Amino acid sequence: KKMAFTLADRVTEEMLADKAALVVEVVEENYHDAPIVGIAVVNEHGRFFLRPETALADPQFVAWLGDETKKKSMFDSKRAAVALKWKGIELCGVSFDLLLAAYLLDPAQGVDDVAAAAKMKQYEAVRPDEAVYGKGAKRAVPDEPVLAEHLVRKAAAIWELERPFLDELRRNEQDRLLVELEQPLSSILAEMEFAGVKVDTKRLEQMGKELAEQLGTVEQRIYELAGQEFNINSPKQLGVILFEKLQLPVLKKTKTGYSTSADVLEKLAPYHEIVENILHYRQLGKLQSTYIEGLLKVVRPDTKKVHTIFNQALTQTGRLSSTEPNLQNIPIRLEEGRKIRQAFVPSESDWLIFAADYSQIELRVLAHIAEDDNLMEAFRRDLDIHTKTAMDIFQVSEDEVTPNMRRQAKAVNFGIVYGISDYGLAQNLNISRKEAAEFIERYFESFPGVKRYMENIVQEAKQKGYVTTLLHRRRYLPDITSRNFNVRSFAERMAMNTPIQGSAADIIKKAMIDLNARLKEERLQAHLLLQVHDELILEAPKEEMERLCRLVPEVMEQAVTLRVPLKVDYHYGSTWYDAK
DNA sequence: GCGATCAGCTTG
DNA sequence: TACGAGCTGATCGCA
Ligand SMILES: OC[C@H]1O[C@@](CO)(O[C@H]2O[C@H](CO)[C@@H](O)[C@H](O)[C@H]2O)[C@@H](O)[C@@H]1O
Ligand SMILES: OC[C@H]1O[C@@](CO)(O[C@H]2O[C@H](CO)[C@@H](O)[C@H](O)[C@H]2O)[C@@H](O)[C@@H]1O
Ligand SMILES: [Mg+2]
Repeated sequence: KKMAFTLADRVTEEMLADKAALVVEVVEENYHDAPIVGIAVVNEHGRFFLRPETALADPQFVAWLGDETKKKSMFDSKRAAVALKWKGIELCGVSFDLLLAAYLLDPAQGVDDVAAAAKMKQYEAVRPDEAVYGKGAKRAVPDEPVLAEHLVRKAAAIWELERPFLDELRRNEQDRLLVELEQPLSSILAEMEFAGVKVDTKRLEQMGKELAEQLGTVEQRIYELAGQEFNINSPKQLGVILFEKLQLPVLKKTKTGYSTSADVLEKLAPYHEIVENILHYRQLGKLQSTYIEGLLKVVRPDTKKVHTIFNQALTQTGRLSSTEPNLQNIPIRLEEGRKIRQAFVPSESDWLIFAADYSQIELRVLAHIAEDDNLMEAFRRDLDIHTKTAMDIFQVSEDEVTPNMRRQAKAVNFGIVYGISDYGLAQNLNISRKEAAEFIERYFESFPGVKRYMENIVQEAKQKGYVTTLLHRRRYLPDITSRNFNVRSFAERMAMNTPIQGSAADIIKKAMIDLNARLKEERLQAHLLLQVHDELILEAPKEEMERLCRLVPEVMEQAVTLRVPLKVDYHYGSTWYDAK
């Protein structure tokens, strides 16, 4: 049965009620400076469809959109908010976002459209977006009659589902998580994405030229050592050269042929000079393809800025993800790649980049949740946690901790946060499972509180069916009861890791909200540009640096109060590279 | 021809 | 290569 609605030619008072489900449709996946194809409003007076050119030109409608007292319920309000920002229109009063609500109730459902969220409450009177718009090269905006009914059905679904979703969130003790954390954060992310980050394209192009020369040199050296030319970027062709022509040892395979992963080549390095060259070729090749050419592809030709999109409703732990471009995986570990960051610069003259990061937030969160006396004391003394861990597991004094010992203790700490297992640690340190098991036993002997916590959280996941974070984020773990060892073990590691990674996510999200409130109170021009899991990157006038050096760390350290202190380091400079 | 999947890389 | 992510070149898919 078709859904009734008015296909209006002009905006009317009835369409501007103080509460409504609103749909501002942006079909392009990347909504930056993208078209709004249609608008639907459902309220107490009825259902309406409005053409964008008409509604967005209407003074009354624009005023309604920007009136905080006129409440709107939507799905993915950030998409609408940003598309509107590009048009110079402010969207205010969004009191409910169905996408974020669904995400909090169950991140595993992978809800990415209204139909998916609605199915959670047995509501199916709305079609999936893909069914209406198609996918890939066949994607397109349907004729008005089809488009209009779809937007109205989405608005109608949002109108009907708000109460049931809010009711379940309340039962889960997640009502504040949605209203005081995720929704306010959505507006902040919208501002960050819209602001964008300035790129020194001249610098990038120059780097690309130098890289091209180096790649050519290494490429030729590879063919010389191989005795022939081949596609180095072809794992299949490479495997033939390495394991057949050069007779290198086969220590691991894949599916179609031999394995040539970095971990494999690193071990084969001692056998032939060609290996080190292949690894170098791959390093430079990634910089060229992704961080030079790929980046330049998404830089806006007019402003020279990149506008990422932070997916706020994707990760299973509560973290954000970043795309087109992903600004959360810019090289930094190796100096040659780190130089890439010299291309990310302030957007205005005489401004600087300011970066603040939490020091060991995951292990500090673990100390707090596990209430481990030894771990808490370690952070209360602000000790080098990896050196401390080495001292404890190897039973030696600080002066007796060797570099190799610290390195292995650090690996143990990573394993503890990820969800420890002898195989995982053995694989990472290239040692036997038995040896790894001994390291783990020693760790738990020194941190009995952490041991109790890991045992208890797995038991809790089985009893309740899910685990939670500090601010009540939830993750269901049905595989925790599997009779298949591998499947169950993966779920157990998720039970151990999610409260840690997820609570750290909760904390920085709250820090972002608190920070923006302080920046506004102080009327600073400084603003957030990026978030990279445990760090915040801002840009501001050089004249604001001293104030930021005190303000940002304080706000981040005070976001929440734990049993141990939170510590934040910070740096600033002329480019992202220099904010070190 | 196209798009989906594999294998490699990058980050916290 | 453990936990959580995204991008790109090569290749198995077959319409
Ligand atoms: O707008 C972001 C929001 O949209 C979803 C779909 O509901 O993802 C779409 O947009 C992303 C950004 O362009 C794309 O990466 C993704 O492929 C596309 O489906 C949500 O996942 C996200 O929260
Ligand atoms: O030996 C107990 C020890 O094993 C773990 C897995 O490392 O859990 C196993 O034993 C539990 C019963 O004590 C089961 O509930 C669980 O399903 C099984 O994998 C640890 O959690 C536990 O400390
Ligand atoms: Mg850090």
